[PDB]
Amino acid sequence: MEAAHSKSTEECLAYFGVSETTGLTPDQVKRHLEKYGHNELPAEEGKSLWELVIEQFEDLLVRILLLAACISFVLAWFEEGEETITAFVEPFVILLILIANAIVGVWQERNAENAIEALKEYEPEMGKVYRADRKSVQRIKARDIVPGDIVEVAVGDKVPADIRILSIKSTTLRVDQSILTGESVSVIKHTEPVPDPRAVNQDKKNMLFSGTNIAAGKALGIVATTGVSTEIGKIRDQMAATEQDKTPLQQKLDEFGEQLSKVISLICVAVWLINIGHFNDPVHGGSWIRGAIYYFKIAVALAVAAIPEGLPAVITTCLALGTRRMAKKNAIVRSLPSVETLGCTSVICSDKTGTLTTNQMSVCKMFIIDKVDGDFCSLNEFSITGSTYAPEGEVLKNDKPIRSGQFDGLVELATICALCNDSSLDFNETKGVYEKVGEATETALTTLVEKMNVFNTEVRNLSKVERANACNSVIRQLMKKEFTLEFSRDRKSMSVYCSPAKSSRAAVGNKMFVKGAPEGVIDRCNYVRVGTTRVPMTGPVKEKILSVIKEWGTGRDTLRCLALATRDTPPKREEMVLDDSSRFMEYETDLTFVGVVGMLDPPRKEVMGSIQLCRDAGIRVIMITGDNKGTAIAICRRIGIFGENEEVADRAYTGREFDDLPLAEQREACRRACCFARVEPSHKSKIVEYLQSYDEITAMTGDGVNDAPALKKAEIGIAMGSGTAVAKTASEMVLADDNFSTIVAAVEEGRAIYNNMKQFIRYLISSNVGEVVCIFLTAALGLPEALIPVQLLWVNLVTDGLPATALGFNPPDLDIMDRPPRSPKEPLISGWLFFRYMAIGGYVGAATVGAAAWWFMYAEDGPGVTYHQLTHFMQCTEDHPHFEGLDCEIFEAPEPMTMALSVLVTIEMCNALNSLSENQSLMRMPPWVNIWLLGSICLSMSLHFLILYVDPLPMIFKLKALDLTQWLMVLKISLPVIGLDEILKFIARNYLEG
Amino acid sequence: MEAAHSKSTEECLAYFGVSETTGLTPDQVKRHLEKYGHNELPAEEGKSLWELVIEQFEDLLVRILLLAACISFVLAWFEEGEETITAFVEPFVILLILIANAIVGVWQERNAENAIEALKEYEPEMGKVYRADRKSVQRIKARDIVPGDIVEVAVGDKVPADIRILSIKSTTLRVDQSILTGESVSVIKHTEPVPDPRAVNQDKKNMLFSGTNIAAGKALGIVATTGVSTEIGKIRDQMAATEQDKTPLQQKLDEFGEQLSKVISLICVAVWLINIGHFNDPVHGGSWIRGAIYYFKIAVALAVAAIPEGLPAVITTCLALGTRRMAKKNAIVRSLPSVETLGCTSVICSDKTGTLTTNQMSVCKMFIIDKVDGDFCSLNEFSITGSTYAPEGEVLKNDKPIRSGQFDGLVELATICALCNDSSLDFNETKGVYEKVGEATETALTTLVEKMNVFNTEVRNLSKVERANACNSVIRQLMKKEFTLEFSRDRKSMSVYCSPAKSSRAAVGNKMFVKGAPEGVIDRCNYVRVGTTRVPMTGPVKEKILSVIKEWGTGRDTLRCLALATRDTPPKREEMVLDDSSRFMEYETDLTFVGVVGMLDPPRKEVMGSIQLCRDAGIRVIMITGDNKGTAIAICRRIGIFGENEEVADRAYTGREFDDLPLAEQREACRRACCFARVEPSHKSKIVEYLQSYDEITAMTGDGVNDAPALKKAEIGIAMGSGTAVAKTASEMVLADDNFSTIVAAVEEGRAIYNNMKQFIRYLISSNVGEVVCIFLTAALGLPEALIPVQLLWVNLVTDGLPATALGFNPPDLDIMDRPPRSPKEPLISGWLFFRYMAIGGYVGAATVGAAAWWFMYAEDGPGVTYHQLTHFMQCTEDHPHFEGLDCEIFEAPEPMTMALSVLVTIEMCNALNSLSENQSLMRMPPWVNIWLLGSICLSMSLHFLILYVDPLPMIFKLKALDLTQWLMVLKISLPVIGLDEILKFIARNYLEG
Ligand SMILES: [Ca+2]
Ligand SMILES: [Ca+2]
Ligand SMILES: [Ca+2]
Ligand SMILES: [Ca+2]
Ligand code: NA
Ligand code: NA
Repeated sequence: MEAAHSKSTEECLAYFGVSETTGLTPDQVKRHLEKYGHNELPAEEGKSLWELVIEQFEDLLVRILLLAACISFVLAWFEEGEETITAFVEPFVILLILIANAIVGVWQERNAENAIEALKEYEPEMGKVYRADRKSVQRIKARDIVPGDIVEVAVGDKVPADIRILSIKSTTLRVDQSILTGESVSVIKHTEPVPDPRAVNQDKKNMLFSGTNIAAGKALGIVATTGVSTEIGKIRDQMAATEQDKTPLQQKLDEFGEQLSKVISLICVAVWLINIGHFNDPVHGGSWIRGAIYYFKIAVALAVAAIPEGLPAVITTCLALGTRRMAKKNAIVRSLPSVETLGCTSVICSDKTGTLTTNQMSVCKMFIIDKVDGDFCSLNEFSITGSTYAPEGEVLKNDKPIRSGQFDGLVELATICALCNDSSLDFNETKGVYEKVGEATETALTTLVEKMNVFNTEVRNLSKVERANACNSVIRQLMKKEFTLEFSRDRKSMSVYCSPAKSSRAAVGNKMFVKGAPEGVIDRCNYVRVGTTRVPMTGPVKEKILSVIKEWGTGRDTLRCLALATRDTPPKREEMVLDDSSRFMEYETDLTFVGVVGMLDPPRKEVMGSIQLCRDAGIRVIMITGDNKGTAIAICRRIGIFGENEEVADRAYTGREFDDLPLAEQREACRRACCFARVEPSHKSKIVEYLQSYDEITAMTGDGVNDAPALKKAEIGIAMGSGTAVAKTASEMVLADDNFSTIVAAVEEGRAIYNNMKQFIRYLISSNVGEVVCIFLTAALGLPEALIPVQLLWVNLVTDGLPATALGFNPPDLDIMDRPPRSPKEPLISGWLFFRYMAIGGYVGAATVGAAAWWFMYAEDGPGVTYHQLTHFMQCTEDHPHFEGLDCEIFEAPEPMTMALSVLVTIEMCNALNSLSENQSLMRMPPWVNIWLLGSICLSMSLHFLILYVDPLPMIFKLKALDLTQWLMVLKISLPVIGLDEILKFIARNYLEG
Repeated sequence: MEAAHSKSTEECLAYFGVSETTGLTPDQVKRHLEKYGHNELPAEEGKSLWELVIEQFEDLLVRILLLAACISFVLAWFEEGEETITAFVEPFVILLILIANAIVGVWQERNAENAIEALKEYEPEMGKVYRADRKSVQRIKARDIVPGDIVEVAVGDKVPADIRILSIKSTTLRVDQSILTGESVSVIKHTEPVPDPRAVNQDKKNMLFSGTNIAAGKALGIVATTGVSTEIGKIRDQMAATEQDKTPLQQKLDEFGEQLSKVISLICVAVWLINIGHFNDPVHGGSWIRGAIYYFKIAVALAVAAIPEGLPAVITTCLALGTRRMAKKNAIVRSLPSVETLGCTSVICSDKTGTLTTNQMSVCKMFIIDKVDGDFCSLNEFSITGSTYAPEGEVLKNDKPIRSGQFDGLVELATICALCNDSSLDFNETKGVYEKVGEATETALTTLVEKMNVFNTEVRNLSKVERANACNSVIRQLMKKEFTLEFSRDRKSMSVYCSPAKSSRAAVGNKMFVKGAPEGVIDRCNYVRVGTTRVPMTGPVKEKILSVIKEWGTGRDTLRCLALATRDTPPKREEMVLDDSSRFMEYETDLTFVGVVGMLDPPRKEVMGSIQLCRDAGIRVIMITGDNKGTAIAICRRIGIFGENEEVADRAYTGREFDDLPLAEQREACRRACCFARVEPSHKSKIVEYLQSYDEITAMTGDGVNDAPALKKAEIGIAMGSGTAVAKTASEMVLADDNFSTIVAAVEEGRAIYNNMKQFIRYLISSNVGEVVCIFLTAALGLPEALIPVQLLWVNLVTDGLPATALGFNPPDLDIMDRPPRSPKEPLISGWLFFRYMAIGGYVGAATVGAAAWWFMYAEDGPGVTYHQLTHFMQCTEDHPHFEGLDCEIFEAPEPMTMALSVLVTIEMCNALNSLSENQSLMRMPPWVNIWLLGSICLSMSLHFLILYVDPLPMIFKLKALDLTQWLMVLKISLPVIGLDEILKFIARNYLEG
């Protein structure tokens, strides 16, 4: 259904044979999902610069190599000597091991795409539509919204698909189409036919357009077009394929991959040029062409092993999987590139109400006069858990929960905080939260009595709809409120003339319960209560209570202390004036003290951790608050941003003081601020700009229309769930919680994937470094080349493949969020790490030929033992009076080859353990942190073992099984990759950081 | 232990710490078997001329082909188009299907060597040696006789290993060393030290030498040397490796294999030259080098399939396995080449006593006067089964067995043939046969009474040692022999004065039982017996009995008729002269008739079949007999060599009449003779020579010393078991039975393997013929080449491999021994068969592209249907207004390729059924004759099916699964290989033979 604008509210609906007040059937939803695809853009090709120069380069290596194996193969049939078996075997295995690589490489890749599919269950839904399944509007992915369904559209919403305006439901229907038509003034629409078919978006003021914003109103409609069929999609088609927007890492990796097109080809082509003096040896029949083919294999097969492969897909597995865990704890990050920015964001300019604080008012502590003797008193405090109007909370004592019932005062305390309350609690069947029924400061008195559950009403098996008011609606049936003296500036307090419920007696148990502010009330409290008795309010006692009330408003808490009181013997109502607020000061004097609570707007759950944890990781946090300069600061000292005692009157800000200062002060002050109180709605952008002009990376949260401007500008703009969709469009991350903490749970994750990437390669590079110098070293001095092409391929399958895959399945390093951030322009390899790269290589390659040389040279319980010169070994037949009871041929045997190639594989395995944590010890991050690695190891052990102790199998790779006595030398020479690397950690972690 | 001649009977034995009267231990027998190998020559290399030019030629084809697949493979990475999958797959499969050939080829070969091992259980043993296991001499293979054991050595024996003469056991010890030292006079040895170490065989007249003959005597000794350590072995070392003695077939096969180095390379190199106009087509990207590589694969991969492979080992499996069955029924043929001569031997100059006849005398029929009325009589005959002195025989009546007891006459008949008998039967515990105890003509009277078992003694559970004389030793206790009138020329008869055993009465039951020749006795028979009574011997009755006696000596039987008689009332012994032979004619007159038997020297078991069966197969048989001219002929008319009535007095021979005739008569007469009576011991050679000068192939049997000269000269000299080892050396086949029949059971087998060889290839050639023209035909006319290299390899694995293997596991054709012999110079392929070769090919190749062409052309229930021109198909894009609703690309689809290649495989399978019998119909030799073929078929069906209906698998070979409707067309086009070939049989079998 195209251009449904030419068509009115009847000819439209009937197109898909469907009535607005019903929608489309599930079978139909299928067909349109099948015939029009999804409501999204096409799949862009992720062909990297590494994929061209490295991945496929290998895919040439493996083939020309093989080609060569069939060159020499073919000439074998023309050899006059002995009909061989092992040479004949080679090309078979050549092919049969390279296929094993494909059993690995493609499998890693499939898990990659499986992981991306996994994410497709968390991708944020912002599209309310009417369907046939439910008799009510349903949530659904924007892409998944087929063209035909009655898309619902409200204040601030983002229109996912091209909707023909069917029925206008608000009084007006305007649409901010600044994204396309272009104007910061929205436009009035209507629901009628636009007869002329050829026109511009402007003149179609009877339809929503996919990607436009809702400035105001609410309507309904029908989807004309989706995906590429979209109007903006036809414009966005230009930006789709033709582009050049690689991220910084995506420029490193490949400048890091293309430099290896130099290294690899260079070194290995040189591994040919170095063996020029071995192109007419008798091992190759003294043939000047049959040799050069073989030393074509040595270089190339060493290359294959040298080339790190599987990276493109591994970072997919890593990145994606990390975005899964980000998504799981409500860090909703769409664009995967957003992690690379998410992980270096060193600043978090976030919001307060709903993000740093729960909004929901909550009573902290509250106390009763515990003992009164000698005009002196001890107080009885009771902290309440939780922070919400949901009664999900429990009273305390010294951080030890106890039943308020055990204290008679609290049983009066709640009676005042349940009766003396012109407000209530409610549960929401549609939403599922507890929302206040009145004013929050008074809602907190509903909250509290419920939590305490003084008289212990049975609520464990009582309904949500009864729980929100379980205790209160019991307290209410024990007493009566006869008339309320409303809260009065005069006395900074309220009161209620109560009385015993279900009564027969007239003036026998009426209790004028007061409530409100400290002094105002305490100045009218002449008696003190203890348990169920009374005693004259004393000097030092008064001063104890009021000093402790001074305490909470003094301390970092800053709990709004609210005194509560009782008049014992109330006066006659007939006598009492009922209609003049100023009479109440005579009607509220001479009270009996009961208690004084401390209540506040608490912080959001697990922020108090997510505030210190980030300061450690080199993150500069800022609140964008609405409270006044003073009171905003009190909230930022309540949490942790400011400390109890630490002068900061240079750092707090309000709009007055912000537009005053000269441009530079507005910049200079901004690189050192924490709190933006009463901040005008345009300030947010100017801040960002300034913060950015300090190379600092922003993390703005948002919600109401006028946040997009900042969010779009910042690097990771965030949005609120209850915040509109205009903002979830302009953002990079959507806090599906609203919380500051969930942003942290995101930066901390997005960082983790960065540390796993820097290891997955650290293993490959360092390990494969040694492998090539493992031919240089021996070829330099004269030592034998204790390898053959297949053995060089063997090292590639064993080491580069599966343990590599397990390095991308790693937990978080201990020091995930203590270390400073990466400034995005800092390269992929650092000097000390670059040494650490070649250092680790230096050794794992030196151990390899070592183990081979140890056999010929200083052998234990073995044949030969020639500790003297092994360099000019090719002159052994020239001068034979040097050896002592051993043939010159001995060095062509598979015994040393076994050892070294066994040490080559053995040592790179524990090199992954090293690579488990970039900086934390094997004691600190043991091998069992990663079970997926400890599996990868044993596997290859089975495999590598398997090709030693299966008759024909070793014969294939030219090896020999080893006695117990010999597999011990493997440990003494392989373990040192632990001690070696572990020493590296000690230098970086202590001297280079910390 | 070398040169044990320098050492006497003490210093010798002690060498191996062993005492002559004990020998060597089983553990020692191990060690010497291990340290000195076997007592035989080395293993000669069977490297054929086909192995050089065909087997290994293929082993080059498969490699340069593969090489090519990695040439084009490598350039794929440099192709600008689309990243393919199926081309990338190819080289993998290339290697992976050629390996499948090796799963076949080598497996056929292993069964080959397993079969040869199987024969090593039947190889004839001629070496009696003293060992520790048994306290007596043991039989053992000559090769298996280690050096050390006390080798026993008798009259005529062949000394297997170098024996030091320890203890001379005969009165003299001579040794015929004509084979080495050289002299037809043997040499006296002794048992003492030959002090001078350097000397010639002659001067060591104290030792046996391996390969020399025993002229006379018997001794014992100790083995100095074995195998190459032998003296003749050191001389035979010259004849071992360096030689040139290929058999006629072995010259055909390879002149037949090297001609295919022309055919194969030629045709297939031409299959490249014909596609020169396809080296710049868009299918190959218009590239002038990328194409030529592919049409290198078409030719070569067609070659591979063309080359018949597995033949060298199959003929091993066939030949060997046939030699197994030859060995099983006692045709002991050593040299495997001896079959190739065994199968064309069209003459069988064999022996009589022990070979054509059982030697053992045997009574045929025998009769009683059944009725006597009116001077006339009817006779009651009783044929006896078997032919041996072993009582393994049963009486008959009209070829219906009945108990002689039911006839009273026979109960007297045996009484005369048990009592009147100066001879007996015996069993041999050491040998296990029944050997006579007296003269055979009289032994037959022991034999007979036992067989009859008249009075029915319980013998079913009586010992062998009691059975040989079970009845007789019962008859003997019913009567008494008082004195024997010995057999007398006078009366041509013997008699015994009997009497009732355990008697008290004197002249009351004495019975003078006579025995002997017809007339002599019957002329003294005045009474006749019937049942238990008497009646005067009559004229016509007498003449009935004597005419019937005239009958058996007249008929081809020629049974020595021997009349038996009884004197009822004997005269007084006191009166009777006891000491004058001439008195017995008065003492034997007036007898009572009882019966007259017919007895003879019967033929050997299953000769009467093996005489007619061979005359059919074009075999000219001759007896070398000792009987006189007349009586020798009677034996050769008794069997079948001569017919009842057929004048042959021109064809029978005796030595008198043989050395008389002039050389040419001795030649001219010899190409037409059957019986050589009283033949001087040198005649045998002169015969051979003459028979050979008629291009005829001899099959001389032998036994006594002076047979080797003939046997060595003849083509398949044979030997007797009981015949000495001098003869088992000079022979080519050893009759482990002695029988003429077992020679037949050998020629008939040795022939069978010849017919199986001529089919195993008939399948390959004919089938693979069509395959190559299957590219010529279509390339000639312009049709598409409905194949690709892998498909050409597929045909080679499916068809050439396993069904081929099953063609060598075939039963005997109905017409195994009716058809004439192959004269050894007649080639491997005959004109009509050569047509039949290309005829069958002509069609099985024409069916293949047919089925492909039927798809494009005249299709049923299929897409396309272009019955018009398909030749200039490459001009379809040039001129596109010709097609009707189909793309020009349609012809590159896998649909026709599937069909044809499916017909290519389908039709060659039933081509093996054809090949089951060279000339006998599917009705005559149904497919279920060979279960090993009917297995081979289903297998490949599973395989071929499997690569159509397994998603990726067909995609690999570029094929498509077929609907039921389509696998029906396969039958209608494949079955005709039956009807086609079956018509060939009808022409050859009837018009060209029969
Ligand atoms: Ca690699
Ligand atoms: Ca590696
Ligand atoms: Ca073949
Ligand atoms: Ca074939
Ligand atoms: Na942004
Ligand atoms: Na011979």
